[PDB]
Amino acid sequence: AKEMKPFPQQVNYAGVIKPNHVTQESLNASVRSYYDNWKKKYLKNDLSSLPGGYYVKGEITGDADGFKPLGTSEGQGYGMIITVLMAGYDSNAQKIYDGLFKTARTFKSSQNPNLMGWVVADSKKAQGHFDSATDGDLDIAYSLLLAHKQWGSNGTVNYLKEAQDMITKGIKASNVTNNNQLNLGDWDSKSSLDTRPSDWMMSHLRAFYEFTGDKTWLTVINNLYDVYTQFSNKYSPNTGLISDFVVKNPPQPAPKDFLDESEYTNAYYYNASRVPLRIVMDYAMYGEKRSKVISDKVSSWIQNKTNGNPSKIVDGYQLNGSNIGSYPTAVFVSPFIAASITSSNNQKWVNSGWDWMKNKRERYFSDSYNLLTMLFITGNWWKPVP
Repeated sequence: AKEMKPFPQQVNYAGVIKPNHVTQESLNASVRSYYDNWKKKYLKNDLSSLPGGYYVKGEITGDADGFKPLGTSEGQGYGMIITVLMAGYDSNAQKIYDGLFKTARTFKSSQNPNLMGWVVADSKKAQGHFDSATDGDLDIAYSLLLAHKQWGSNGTVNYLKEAQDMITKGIKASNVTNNNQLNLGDWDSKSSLDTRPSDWMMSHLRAFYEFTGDKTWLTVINNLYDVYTQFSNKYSPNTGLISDFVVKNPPQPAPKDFLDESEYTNAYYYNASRVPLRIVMDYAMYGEKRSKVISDKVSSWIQNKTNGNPSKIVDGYQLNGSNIGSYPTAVFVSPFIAASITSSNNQKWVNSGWDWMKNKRERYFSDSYNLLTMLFITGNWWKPVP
């Protein structure tokens, strides 16, 4: 109710193309439909330890210090952005969003209280028990800026103030490093050189700058672009890809089994699969030329690699382009499609990719990121401006 940016905003960002063999109404309809399916399967509000609290059902993870993980802050972030964007279509959007925010603040980090602990577990003891994960807080904080522009901050929750506190007292204080990179979480060092590229949400950082006036975010953006290029020119000169995790300076791929996540932490794997969308959005929304450069390189490589067939994309690649994965999943495919929207000569590829993703349902991770990608490439992810 009282949406100032009701769905569908269907914006047309300069220099970018959208799938064009279907109408905008068809694009919007595909998104509405995907959302209803996503919401029904993943949006939850059954926490005995937190009535009125919402979260996004993640995959059956391992033992989280004895607790049973139901979701993560990263899922919380995806859900919160999705929810605010669908406001206008989903009449219960603000109620759901405030419920997601309730969970995010109740399950605050055990280190920096202005951030969210990365695990959602149905227990009072788990509330304020876990430390943070940088990407979760980045999406959550960003969602608060969207909420502010969507409903204003005069109601029950002061979206803008909450955003500013989270951005400055949380993310900047604990995650922005001394050499202006982004560390892995509030448990990580202020001088840490360990970083996760999928955390380089350039377009999010632009908004942070615009809503706080803190130039710190601009210097972080510029440094990260420098780091990306320095990294790629040496380790991915023919693909433009980046690894799940990056370490040291000059930046280099993290070793295998980094943080015990997987043996491919040194390559373009599940964490990195999200990077193409995070980067391209900066060019689309703010016209950053460095974003278009990085996007076109990756886009052209993947197109040639699959001979223009998105169904040939696999879930994982070595930095030199050699296959690691074996099948097409949305978290990998969709971002590759989004990274292709800055060049009009990729229209057919964008059309084929859209057809592949629009109704692709599989699991929490791919589905959630696919919806975010779909929202963006259809012009329904508008940008918050003061």
